[PDB]
Order: sequence, then structure tokens, then C-alpha cells
Amino acid sequence: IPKEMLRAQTNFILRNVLKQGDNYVYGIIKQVKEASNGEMELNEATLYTIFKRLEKDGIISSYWGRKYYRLTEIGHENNRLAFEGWSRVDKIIENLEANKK
Amino acid sequence: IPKEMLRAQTNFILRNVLKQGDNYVYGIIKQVKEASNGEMELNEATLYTIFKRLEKDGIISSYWGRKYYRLTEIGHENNRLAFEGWSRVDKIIENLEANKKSEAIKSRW
Repeated sequence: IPKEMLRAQTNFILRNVLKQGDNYVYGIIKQVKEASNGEMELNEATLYTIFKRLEKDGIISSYWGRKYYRLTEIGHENNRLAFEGWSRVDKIIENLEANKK
Repeated sequence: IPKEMLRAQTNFILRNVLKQGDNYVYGIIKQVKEASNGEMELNEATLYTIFKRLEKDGIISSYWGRKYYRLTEIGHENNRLAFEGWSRVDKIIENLEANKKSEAIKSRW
């Protein structure tokens, strides 16, 4: 149940949200609550902190509309490599199980 | 380049590797290199850090022949909970895309 694994799962979900296009912090929370049948309510302050860190890192930018955030060009590449990485993970997991079988 | 996400991907692989049975560090590198057609070589240091954390927390124990690692009873439970969590993530993402595709069809019309 380690906190580094819960955080990786939460990062993966945020990555998929920002993949869709521009969003704002309360809209993200709304979307994840509905898509998780209520299981998962992201804390708004935590979300701002993560985003401030991503913004400082050039991964994310923002503009006023409500503040909206969107992936930068560096952010979109970081995301593509992250999803490509998970696809290879998925494929490696299949071959390891076929190899055992 | 997502560095914390690389570590989660390496952790995810290792969990499934240990699920298949006991192993040693370099045998794991071999098996995953074979299972990826040579594309992917796990960094040995990332591997050790994970195993040093898993060993300290009782998820894995080890034995000498070369050091081998095995999932403990606690490890199998931790593992099952990790896969439940990753499975719920997969469904949340599907629900996020079905909901966005729904909003978009209703917005064309």
C-alpha cells in the first residue's frame, strides 16, 4: 500500500486527464469523482501544488478564463514517452506470462 | 522524460516477475530483456533500491545459493492490493474516455 505506489497511480490518471486538453483544477476533480464512481476524490490543494511544480518545471502552463492548465510542448512529449513506456510494460508482462506458459 | 514514472513502471514489472517465482537480480534483467526482444534493460541500481525497500518492509525475503528473492506471505498480499489498485486505475481511465467521448458526440449535435 506504499505512498509511492498510490502516487504513481494518481499521476497516471492525471496524465490521462491532461492528455484530453485544457482543464482546471475543480473540473479535474469533478471528472475523476464521476469516473471513479466516487471512489476517488482528489484534494484541491494537493492538485494546485502538483500543478505549481509542473508549471515551474515547464511541463504545464496556465491562462485565465478560473485558471486553466494545459500541457506544454515539452509536457506533451513527456506524456507520449510515459504512455509509450506503459505500453511496452504491458507487452513485456504478456511475453513474460507467455514465456512461463 | 518521466523519471518517477519510469520507477513505477520498473516496480510494476518486478511485481509481476516475482509473482512468477523466486529470482536473482541478473536473472530478472535477463528475463525482461528476453521478454522485450532486447529492447529493455532494467537499471540494476533502480532494481536494488526497490528490493532494499521491499526487503526492509517484509514484502520480500532472500536466500543464497548468488542472492535469490521471494515474495513473502505479506508480499503476496501487498501484491494483490497493488494489482487491485492498478486495475481500478485502468477502469477510471476508461470511464474518463467514455465520458469525454459522450460529451463530444452531444456537442457535435
